[PDB]
Amino acid sequence: GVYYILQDSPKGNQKQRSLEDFVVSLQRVSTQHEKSQ
Amino acid sequence: EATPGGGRVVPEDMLQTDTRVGLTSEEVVQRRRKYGLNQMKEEKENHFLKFLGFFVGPIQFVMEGAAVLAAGLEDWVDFGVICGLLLLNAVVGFVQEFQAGSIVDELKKTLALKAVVLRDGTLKEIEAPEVVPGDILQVEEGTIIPADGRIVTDDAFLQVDQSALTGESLAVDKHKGDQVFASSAVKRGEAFVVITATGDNTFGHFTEVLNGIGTILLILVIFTLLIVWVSSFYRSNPIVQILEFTLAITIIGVPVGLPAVVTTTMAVGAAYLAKKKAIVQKLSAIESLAGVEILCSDKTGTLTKNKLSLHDPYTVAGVDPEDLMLTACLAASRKKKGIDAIDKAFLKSLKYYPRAKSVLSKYKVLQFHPFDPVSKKVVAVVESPQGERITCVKGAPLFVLKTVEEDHPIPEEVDQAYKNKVAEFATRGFRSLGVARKRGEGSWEILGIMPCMDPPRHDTYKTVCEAKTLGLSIKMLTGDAVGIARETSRQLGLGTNIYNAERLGLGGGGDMPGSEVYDFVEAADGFAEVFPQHKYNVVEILQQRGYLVAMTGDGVNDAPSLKKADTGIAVEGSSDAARSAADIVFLAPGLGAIIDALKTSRQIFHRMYAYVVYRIALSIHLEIFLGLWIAILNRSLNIELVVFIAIFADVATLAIAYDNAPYSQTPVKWNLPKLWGMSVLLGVVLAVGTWITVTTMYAQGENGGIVQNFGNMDEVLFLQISLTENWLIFITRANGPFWSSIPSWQLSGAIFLVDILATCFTIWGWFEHSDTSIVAVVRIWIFSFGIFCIMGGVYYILQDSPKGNQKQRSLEDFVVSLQRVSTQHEKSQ
Amino acid sequence: GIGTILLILVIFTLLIVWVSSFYRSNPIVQILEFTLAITIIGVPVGLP
Amino acid sequence: DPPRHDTYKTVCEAKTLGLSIKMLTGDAVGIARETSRQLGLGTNIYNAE
Ligand SMILES: Nc1ncnc2c1ncn2[C@@H]1O[C@H](COP(=O)(O)OP(=O)(O)O)[C@@H](O)[C@H]1O
Ligand SMILES: Nc1ncnc2c1ncn2[C@@H]1O[C@H](COP(=O)(O)OP(=O)(O)O)[C@@H](O)[C@H]1O
Ligand SMILES: [K+]
Ligand SMILES: [Mg+2]
Repeated sequence: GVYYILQDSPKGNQKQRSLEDFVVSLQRVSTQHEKSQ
Repeated sequence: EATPGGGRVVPEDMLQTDTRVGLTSEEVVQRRRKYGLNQMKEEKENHFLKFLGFFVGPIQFVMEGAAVLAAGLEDWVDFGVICGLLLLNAVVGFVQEFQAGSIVDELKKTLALKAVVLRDGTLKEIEAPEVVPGDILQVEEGTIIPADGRIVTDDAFLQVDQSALTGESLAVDKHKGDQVFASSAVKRGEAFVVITATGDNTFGHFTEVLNGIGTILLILVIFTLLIVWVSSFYRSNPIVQILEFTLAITIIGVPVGLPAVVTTTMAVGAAYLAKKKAIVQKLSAIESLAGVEILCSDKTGTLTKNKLSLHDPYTVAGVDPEDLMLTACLAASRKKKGIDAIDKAFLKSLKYYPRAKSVLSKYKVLQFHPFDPVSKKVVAVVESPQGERITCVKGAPLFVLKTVEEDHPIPEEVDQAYKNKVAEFATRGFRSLGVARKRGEGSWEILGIMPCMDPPRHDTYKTVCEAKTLGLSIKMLTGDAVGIARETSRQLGLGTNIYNAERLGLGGGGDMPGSEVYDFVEAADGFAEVFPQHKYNVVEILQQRGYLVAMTGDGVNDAPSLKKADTGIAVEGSSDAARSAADIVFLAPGLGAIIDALKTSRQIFHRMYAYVVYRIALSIHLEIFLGLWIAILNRSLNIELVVFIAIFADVATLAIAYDNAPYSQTPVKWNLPKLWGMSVLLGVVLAVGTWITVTTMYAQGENGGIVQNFGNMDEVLFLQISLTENWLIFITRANGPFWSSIPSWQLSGAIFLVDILATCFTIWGWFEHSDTSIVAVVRIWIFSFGIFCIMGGVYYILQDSPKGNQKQRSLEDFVVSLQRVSTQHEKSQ
Repeated sequence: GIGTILLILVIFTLLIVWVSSFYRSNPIVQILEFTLAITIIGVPVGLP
Repeated sequence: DPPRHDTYKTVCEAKTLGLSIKMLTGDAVGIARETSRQLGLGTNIYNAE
């Protein structure tokens, strides 16, 4: 009975969404600069 | 002292009585004041005032008072053992200092700034100090000026790199007859120097941690002594017994030779590193290298070889069918003793039939602008048999077009093909070089690109792979364009986030918000088209985020970056100034040597940290055992036994500097709060074990507790303390569980011998009045092993994106913005 | 990791047993019997 | 007008004393910035007006 009793959308806060946005943005700007106008 | 201190015409103008090339007969010079005047030779090899120096001090005075207050030389039991301990500490300290001073000088010898003077023949070079004053000198493009003095009559300007002894960091361009300052570099130039004031008017971090640790240990010993003296005053103990107690606690508490053995560990590690072809400038660079998190290394010479492969020059151009080879080789310095890596490949690949023999004849050079890093472009003006002034230009493929944009300005037919071909050779991992020629006064044809290629070193890929497991993050620095750098990153598995340095904001920004230029620099796999100033800016930015940066320097251009970096690494083939400004000088090429030195430095730091934790843990252990036992019960260990406990802690420690210590998988640093927490907990565990041992004999009598048949409290405590204290080193010198790495035979033997001696002490009891049973020592060994296991388990259990909040990003943005507005206003509309 | 933590638990139990036997001055044979029983029960021989 | 021969080291030691020296020049920004570079005073010079 003890074993049975204890047996039991944007997935991000500001930090997580900011981190993913930064990752994708740095990828894009790296590509953009690498194009070298 | 200028005129009356060894300077006048006969060491000044009698120098310039011969030609430029020639020097003979250092005659009777009467004074060789050359070897770092009265610094290393000061009181040469005293070798006997260091020995007595270790016999005088605060603790040594306490031991002398102890040895005197033992009724003088009445009996050689207390006096003998106390003087033996004092002599052992003095001898160990002397030997350790001798070893540490006899091996840091061997690294200084292999790194001295050798000085070149040219005589009648091709004299090789002169070892640094033993050069006569008032003698010629040849300072050549990044050499530390060996001797102070003035320039020779020949006309040329050398830009001396200053702010090492003066203020301004800009070009200090002394031209003729000015005061050339010793121990200073030359950014560029070719001049000769006359020596004046050959030795006159020449105008780490683990040590501080050790000093703080020693101060806190002194505080702890004073607190224990205060407890002992107070508790003896309440019991009205005679002064002699109080003095015995305070002597025992002084012996156990203050570590006599902690900084000495730490410096010995550093010196042995530095010697081992120099064996691995990595010479360390200052002994503190070991810890700095162990702590680095980001290694910003130049691609050329470190991540790739300096020999280039040439693949089918792109001779698809206008009227010019094959002039690429001829005009490119026209811009060769052809010294073959100071030429760079680029120059060699042109000559080695001159297997051209039509004119390669006739192209190197009569093309007399008039002007030869050297390769300027800010321009990435070498420009030469030479003569031709036709009489024209062929001004060859060679550099980055885009920069040559930027040069030729004036005449024949950017035709769409050729410019598009040129850009497409340079992009294609970037995709093929080829370094490209463009050449433009000047026949007349109004002709500028574009010749084409030269697809050179320098493959990465055969050990570079796996070295970079393993460097990611070591916690490092390698940031490549290329003067190449972004495409070549990105293809090299793909080849090396270095990740492809390469940003042009000028565009990103290193220096004059491109209105990029300051909070995000720092973020881009921090999370960047490389930096293409980098100038010398961008290196310093990258180092400055990366340290703001809280990193320890190791820079790969080579040449005089990156000297300020090497100084600013936490660990400036002078790579193979560096100039004298680069290695003088660096922290570690390497005599082997490639990133493999750097990573091996990193691992070795981490091992050395692990040895140091393990010993420090050992020493302060057993100090806390034995002080909070003996002081508490004196306070509670007015009893303490026999003075001979406690002296031998101290001795055994100086025998199992002269071997820690020589063992197979593992290296951390992450950059290692002094976490002083965690160090103190771990050591206090280990000492408390040891003290609890010892208190259990003694309270067993209180509970069940002197020969009935932890002892089975017979014994005595003092020798049993001696054995237990010795075993549990010396075995503590096996758990501090490990990554996680103590059974991970096998200790070296030296440490294991030195500790097992001490354990055997302690066991013999207990069995025969030859410093107290009774012996101990052979089964009692077995039980003590079992209990000590249990304490060792629980202590090791405690040690093992407790062993283990924008990097900013609003405040940090705002601060970085404000810094960059104020820099930009200062520049903007300084422009003054 | 689980085996390491189980070893730590067995060592803690053995330390309790040895300390409590020392305070009672048990003969070494009885202490060895106790430690053998707890070694047998504590460490799982064939978990992995 | 060259800086005094003791000025550079005085400014260097003034940073260890906790001070932060702010120069005030009636000169233009360029001359002030070059003087700051000479003296090791740091180059963030703003026109007052
Ligand atoms: N001696 C040279 N003559 C002409 N172009 C050169 C020379 N050395 C380098 N370059 C070109 O300048 C760019 C990079 O030079 P650099 O900044 O020297 O690369 P590294 O800094 O990695 O040595 C590349 O386009 C390279 O081909
Ligand atoms: N007596 C003067 N006659 C002409 N111009 C002057 C005179 N004194 C200063 N100046 C100029 O005025 C500007 C700064 O003057 P000032 O405000 O006097 O500098 P400081 O305040 O540092 O003495 C500089 O351009 C300087 O050359
Ligand atoms: K440094
Ligand atoms: Mg380079």
